[PDB]
Amino acid sequence: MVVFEITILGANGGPTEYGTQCFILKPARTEDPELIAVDGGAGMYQLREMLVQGDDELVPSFYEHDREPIEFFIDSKLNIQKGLSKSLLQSLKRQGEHFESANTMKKTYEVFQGITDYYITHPHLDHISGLVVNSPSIYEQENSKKKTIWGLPHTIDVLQKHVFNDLIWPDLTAERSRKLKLKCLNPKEVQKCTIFPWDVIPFKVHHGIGVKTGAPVYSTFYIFRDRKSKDCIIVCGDVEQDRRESEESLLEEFWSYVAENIPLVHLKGILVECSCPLSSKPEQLYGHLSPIYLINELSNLNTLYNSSKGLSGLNVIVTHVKSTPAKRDPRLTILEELRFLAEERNLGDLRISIALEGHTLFL
Amino acid sequence: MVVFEITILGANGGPTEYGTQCFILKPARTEDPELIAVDGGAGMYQLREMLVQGDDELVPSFYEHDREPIEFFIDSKLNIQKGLSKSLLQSLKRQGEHFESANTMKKTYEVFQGITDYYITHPHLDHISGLVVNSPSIYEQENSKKKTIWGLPHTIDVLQKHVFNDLIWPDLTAERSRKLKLKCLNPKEVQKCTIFPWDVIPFKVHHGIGVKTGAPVYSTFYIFRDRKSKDCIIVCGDVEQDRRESEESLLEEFWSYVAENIPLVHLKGILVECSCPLSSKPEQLYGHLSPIYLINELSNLNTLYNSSKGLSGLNVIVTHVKSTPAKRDPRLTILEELRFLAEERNLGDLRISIALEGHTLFL
Ligand SMILES: [Zn+2]
Ligand SMILES: [Zn+2]
Ligand SMILES: [Zn+2]
Ligand SMILES: [Zn+2]
Repeated sequence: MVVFEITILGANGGPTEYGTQCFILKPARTEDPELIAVDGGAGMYQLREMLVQGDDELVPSFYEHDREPIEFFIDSKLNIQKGLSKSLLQSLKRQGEHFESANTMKKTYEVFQGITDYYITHPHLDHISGLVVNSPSIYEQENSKKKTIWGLPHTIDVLQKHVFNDLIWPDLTAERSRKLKLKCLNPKEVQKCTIFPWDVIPFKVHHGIGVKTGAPVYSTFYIFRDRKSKDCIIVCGDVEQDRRESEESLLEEFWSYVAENIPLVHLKGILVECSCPLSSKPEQLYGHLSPIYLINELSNLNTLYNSSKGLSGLNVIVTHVKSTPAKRDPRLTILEELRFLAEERNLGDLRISIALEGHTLFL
Repeated sequence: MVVFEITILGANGGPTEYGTQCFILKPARTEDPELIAVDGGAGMYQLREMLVQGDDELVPSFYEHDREPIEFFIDSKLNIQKGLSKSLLQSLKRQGEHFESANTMKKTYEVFQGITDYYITHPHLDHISGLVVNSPSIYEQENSKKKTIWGLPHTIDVLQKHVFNDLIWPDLTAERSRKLKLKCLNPKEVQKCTIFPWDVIPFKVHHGIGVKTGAPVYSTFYIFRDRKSKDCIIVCGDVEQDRRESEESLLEEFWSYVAENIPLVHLKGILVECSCPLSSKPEQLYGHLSPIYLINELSNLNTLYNSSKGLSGLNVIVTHVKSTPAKRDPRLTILEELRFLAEERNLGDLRISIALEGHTLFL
C-alpha cells in the first residue's frame, strides 16, 4: 500500500538556523540513486548525520528535557523509521567493497549526487540555505550528475536576481556546463517529474506581506501523484489563511482541486506547517498558521470531500514548528492543540504527527 | 596575559551547510552578557549545542574516523577549552534560581540576546545564514536588546538589496523599532566597538571574481585591538592572493599596516582560511587559499616584521576548511602541509592550529 518514502531532513521553522525545511522524496522500495527534494534548507549535513546515526528512541527537544521519547510526537499508526530507508541505502550497497571502503564523507557526496531536482516553495533563506551552500558539490567530477531547481516565477525570479548573482552566491547558473539550472513551473498545471513516474502539480498560496513593501509574499503547495497507483502526497511551503475580500481565495482553490481530483483514500499525507501554538504572539505568527487556522483549513477540505467519515485515515504531518522561549516543547503543545481542535470539530479518524528530522515516513 | 576569548561557532568552509563561519568575541574573564560576532554563519543552533555538550576529547571528522582526538588538530600550546567559557556562562548564573529553572532553549535565547554587533566580512550566504535565520529572535520582547550589522559597503549594500528585501528575508531593517540596523564602516579607519574598550579596523581584500559578471568579489579582514593592553587579534574573511599587475596589492597593504602598527608580541592570533589542501582541484580553490598561498602571505608578514626570530610565538588559527571526498580529513592534511611549509620557509616558532567548532580559544 505504501507508495512514497519521505526523508525529513529539516522541519525547523526557526529561529535556530540548522535543520530548516527540506524533505527528500522517492518511490517506496526501489533502489535507484535518484532523489527529489522539496525545499532546500537542511541538506548534505543532515544526510551525513543520518548515515552516522544509523528501541527506546529519544529525539532532540531542549525544553522540559533535552531529549524526548519519539512516540510523544507522532500518531501511533504512523509508519516511520529512524535514518535513511533500506532501499535508499541499497543504492550505495550496489558495490560491496566500495561501500565498506567509503568513509562517511564520501558516502554523503555519493547520496547527495542523486538529488536531481529541487521543488522550492518560496525563496526565504531558511528554504534555500542548504541548496545554496551544498551547490558547489556539483563540480566535484567531470562526468557529472546535473541539478535542476524548479519553482513558480515568484521563487525562480528571486533566486536568479538575489541569490545566484555573484554577490550572495557565485552565479553557478551562468557556468557553461549548466550543471545547475533554474526552471519555472506553471501554476495549477500537471507537470512531469524527470525520473520518477510521477506528476507534480504546483499551486500558489499566501505567506504574508513585505515589511517595507507591503507586497504579497507568495508560497507554493506541491502535489506529487504516482501515476500507477494514483496515490498522492501534498508537500507545503509556509502559508497563512486567505483574507476574505482583499485577496484571491488561493487555499479554497487548492482544497477544491484536491477534493475534485484526488479521492481521500489516495491522499496518503499532507506535510503542512503549524509554526506557532495557540498562544498569541502576533510577531511570530505573521505569514504562518496556528492550530485554529490549520484546523480551519482542514475543516474546509473536509466540507469539500463531504463525507460523514470526515477526514478518517488522513495523515497530517506538521512541519516548520518554530522555537519559542517557552517551558514546553511547542511541537508537543501544537500536537495536543491540533488533536483537541480536530476532535471538537469532528474531523473523524484524522492522524496528526509532527515531522521529525532524521526519520523516514512510508506513506 | 590572555586578553581575548574567541568562541568558534562555525569554521566549516562548505559544501556541507551547518557550522559555517562565525566567531564570537569577548574580553577575557569578564562576565557581561554582551558579545561581538565576526561573520554570521553558525549562530543560535550552535550556542544551544554548546550549552548541552558542556579528558580524552573526540571531535567530529567523518573521514578515516567519524570522530578524532582533539589534539590532532591543534598546536600543543594552544589555550583551548570545550564549550562556552566560565565567564560567558556566569552572565546566566547571575540569577541562581533562574538559571536552574531555565531550559536549554531559554538559555539559548538569553545568551543570544547578548550578541550586540556583527562584523560581516562578505555577504556570501555561508557567512550570513545564521545571522539571517536567527534575526526574528530580536522581536521576542518589548524591552529589547538591539542588533547592529557592520561591514564595508561591498557587504552592507548587498545585504540591503539582496537579503533584507522582503523576498529573501523580511526587511527587518524597515521595522520602525530599528531593532536590527545595517551600518557601514570606512576601510583602514580605526573605529570603536560599542561596548568593549576595543578598536575595530577593517581592511578590504580580494575573494575571487563573479562567474557571470567577472567583477571583483571583495572580502574583509578585521583587526580588533584592546586599547588597554594593546593586544590585537586579526579575524579574516575568505581571501585569495592578489594578482601582481591586474589589481591593488590589498594584502601587502594589510600586512604592512600590521607590521607598522602592531608589534608581534601584541598580535595574539590570526584567524585565517585555508580552504583547500595542496592537491590542485581549481574549481574548489577559486577565491581561496591553499597551504602554499597562505604560507606565502605569512612569509610576506615575516619579511615586514624583519626579525631573525621569524614569526615565533604567533598563533595562526586556520578556518573555513572545505569538505572534500578524500580518504583523510583535509583539516589534518592542511595542518601537516602548513607546518611542513612553515619549517621549510624558516618562519620560526609559528603555532598553527585548526579552528574547531564548539570550543573557546583564550589568546
Ligand atoms: Zn520558513
Ligand atoms: Zn517563509
Ligand atoms: Zn565562505
Ligand atoms: Zn565566500
